[PDB]
Amino acid sequence: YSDVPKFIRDVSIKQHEWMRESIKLIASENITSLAVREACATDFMHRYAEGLPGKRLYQGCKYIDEVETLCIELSKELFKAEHANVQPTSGVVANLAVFFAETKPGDKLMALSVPDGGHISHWKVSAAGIRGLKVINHPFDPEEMNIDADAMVKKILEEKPKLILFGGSLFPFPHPVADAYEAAQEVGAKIAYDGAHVLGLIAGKQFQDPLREGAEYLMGSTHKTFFGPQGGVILTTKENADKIDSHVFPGVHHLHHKAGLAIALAEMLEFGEAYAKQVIKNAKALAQALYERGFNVLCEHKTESHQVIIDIESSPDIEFSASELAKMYEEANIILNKNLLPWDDVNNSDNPSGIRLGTQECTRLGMKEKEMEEIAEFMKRIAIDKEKPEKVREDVKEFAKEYSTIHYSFDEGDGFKYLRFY
Amino acid sequence: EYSDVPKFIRDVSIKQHEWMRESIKLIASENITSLAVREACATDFMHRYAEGLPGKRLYQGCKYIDEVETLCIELSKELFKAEHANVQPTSGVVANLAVFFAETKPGDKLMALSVPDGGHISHWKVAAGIRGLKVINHPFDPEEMNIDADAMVKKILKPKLILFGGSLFPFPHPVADAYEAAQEVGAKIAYDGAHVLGLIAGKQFQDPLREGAEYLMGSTHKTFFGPQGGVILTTKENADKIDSHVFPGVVHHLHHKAGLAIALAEMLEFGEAYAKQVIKNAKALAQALYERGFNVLCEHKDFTESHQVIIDIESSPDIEFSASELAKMYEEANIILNKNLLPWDDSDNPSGIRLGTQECTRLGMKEKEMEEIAEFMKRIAIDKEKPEKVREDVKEFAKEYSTIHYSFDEGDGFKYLRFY
Ligand SMILES: *Cc1c(COP(=O)(O)O)cnc(C)c1O
Ligand SMILES: *Cc1c(COP(=O)(O)O)cnc(C)c1O
Repeated sequence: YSDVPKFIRDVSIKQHEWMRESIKLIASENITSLAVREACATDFMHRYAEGLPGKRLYQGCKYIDEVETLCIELSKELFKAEHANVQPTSGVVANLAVFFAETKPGDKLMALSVPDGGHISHWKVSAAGIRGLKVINHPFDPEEMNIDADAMVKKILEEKPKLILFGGSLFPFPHPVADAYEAAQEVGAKIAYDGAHVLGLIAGKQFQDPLREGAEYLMGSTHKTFFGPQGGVILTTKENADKIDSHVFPGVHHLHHKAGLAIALAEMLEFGEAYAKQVIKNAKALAQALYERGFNVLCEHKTESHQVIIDIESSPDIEFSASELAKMYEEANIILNKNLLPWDDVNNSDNPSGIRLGTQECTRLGMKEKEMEEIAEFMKRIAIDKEKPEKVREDVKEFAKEYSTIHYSFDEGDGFKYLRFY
Repeated sequence: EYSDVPKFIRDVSIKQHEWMRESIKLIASENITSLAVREACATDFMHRYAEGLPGKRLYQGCKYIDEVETLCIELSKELFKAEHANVQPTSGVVANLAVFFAETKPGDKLMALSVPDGGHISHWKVAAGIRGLKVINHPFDPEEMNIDADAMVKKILKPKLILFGGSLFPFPHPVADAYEAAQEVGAKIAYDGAHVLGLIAGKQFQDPLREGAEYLMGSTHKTFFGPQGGVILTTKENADKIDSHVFPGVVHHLHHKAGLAIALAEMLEFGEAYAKQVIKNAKALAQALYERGFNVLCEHKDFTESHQVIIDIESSPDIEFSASELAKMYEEANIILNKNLLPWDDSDNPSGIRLGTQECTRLGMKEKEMEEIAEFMKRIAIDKEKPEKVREDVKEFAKEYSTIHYSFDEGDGFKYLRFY
């Protein structure tokens, strides 16, 4: 009882230094700056917003109104939505909320299959599996990795869906939210876009542009590809002002998270274009250099995103499985995932066909083309060649430790720094 | 100008504490977090993801985490003495929702405490209107505030579920009365312990899981000093049931739960010492309250068995106002209170109010300090002393001792830490 909190402290600092020494390439992982990380630990855990500023029923919320209004207006500026609500406590809550507002049973929810680039929300035992029920797979073709809009518009056409979503876990190139609009608007099927995975790239005016391309809704997690802490955010048309704001609370919040959200949101406001551009630029040539070192990286005719896709099974000179690489990588101080590919036979697996990576956190750490071209080395060494994994850890742990800094922010601190409250 | 924003809220943050450490905070849905708990919130865990239990991730790099999740789980076992627990839920409404999704179908009857009946939202629709629907209300007794047990059992006789707990929660709900009545109609029982459970961790209020509850869900905000999130304590039969029921269900916040590890850790040790004195001081609050001549709910029953004192602000000796009116009056008197709509409320503006002693209690203040709080409220409610000059006599109190007890290391609970 007594000594365990300092033991959690132990695995905490161990965590910190591990993350400093290791480089982290993960699709869903982004780093928080010091302003927002400090701000998340403040007393804003104390109170609650209980709905919107000016609508409270609880007292002492006065400052919370200011910060919430500030980030609402900030995102209203950034993503250029005519409405925004920052209340969702996570991305999945944002999903559940925009569903609960924009859908009921009455069938189709159109989204990617899980190995096909889906994420676990829309399908059952999750968001809209809890709400919408009624799910259908998106016409994803594995060769050029993206949705084929023809079959999509067809399914939307004769088979008459009431709602359609875009975005996902596997997201190499912008999904056709533009071409789907005709049939979607025809049947009375709304268009929503989960921005989470790409949420930063769109703020930096790269990749896709959902709202100008006809999307009525855009929502997602602020902790991935965007500098914010853990939580969700919703952005939409201004006729939904009284709708989605109602369907959150009782759809839900965590106020410290919203504050850090605001700070990181302004970091994204000022430094976002440079950041995002640098991110995709940190992606593409990483994929190329990785394709030089003998891997098989998919979309060889292209990625416009921050995430990269590798198929290990078909990749020769390796002849390993995905997790087979993933583990040794994890103890090599280069950490990625275990991820399915649309080619995968069936899904019950500890060992898929390949791996999916991302450049975002390293970019916030400052890494550029040279450094990721040097990431290609550490990556390649274990698969082809296959010299000792833990041997190159003494090399790698002394590599990433050089950048402790948080870039594309207004301050340069130590991102892996641990601060003693006691 | 964006360059000036991180300076903005970190001012409003260092002012935030500054308000709350000086102000006396009576809001019952809120609590103070210890430095040990608060420290883990800033850690790199903010960036991570871990899948179910124990490790079983579809990602990697969780090597240290597969242990810490298990640490929170064990700390939720040997504490509540529960056969199983899952600390993964990212919110009280997330935990609650995962429970509603666990055993139910759309259309399945769910017996729960209604909002006008004096219970929290998410028990009734517009969450709880998401997957399963048709929620029915417990028989209530406006006179003596509680559930009505006889008519409860008679009413059960055919639901799918039974729900207890609420934001307005004066008295322990009759779990045992609805226990044997639940099983023969093929229903189950889920106790929502959000506003209580930390008290149950300190062995007070009631003992739901041993009173027959097959699910116990709770928020780590209310009556739990610690992070934001939910927690689900259930039978060992339901282990992988609820473990799987969420982690497709809601996708993990690791920094917070890393704080929850500490939270539980000190919850085992100091749980009783905190829990007893919570109510023992709260009854001093209520006793002074009535000894001043106030009109307060359950005048006979000592106005609560819980941390929440409920004053009817309609038909009160000095009002001729809204309840929310006096709420704001005390608000800028730097006494932080909360609206509570009473069962006789036909609504923002309530008949009642709800007062927690939690933030005052973890600070380690006792009965006569609660007498002081009472007197502070009498400064306004009675003698019509200006709330702003009274605020000076408010500032002397909570600012005097700002250090929280009942954890391990006593620092300033509101102490601000500059990062960069
Ligand atoms: C990545 C992602 C998440 C991640 O979990 P959070 O709830 O955001 O913490 C959730 N939902 C969607 C749609 C995502 O893409
Ligand atoms: C207090 C309470 C909650 C709180 O959950 P949040 O995560 O804070 O929104 C939920 N349900 C009930 C029944 C409660 O009493």
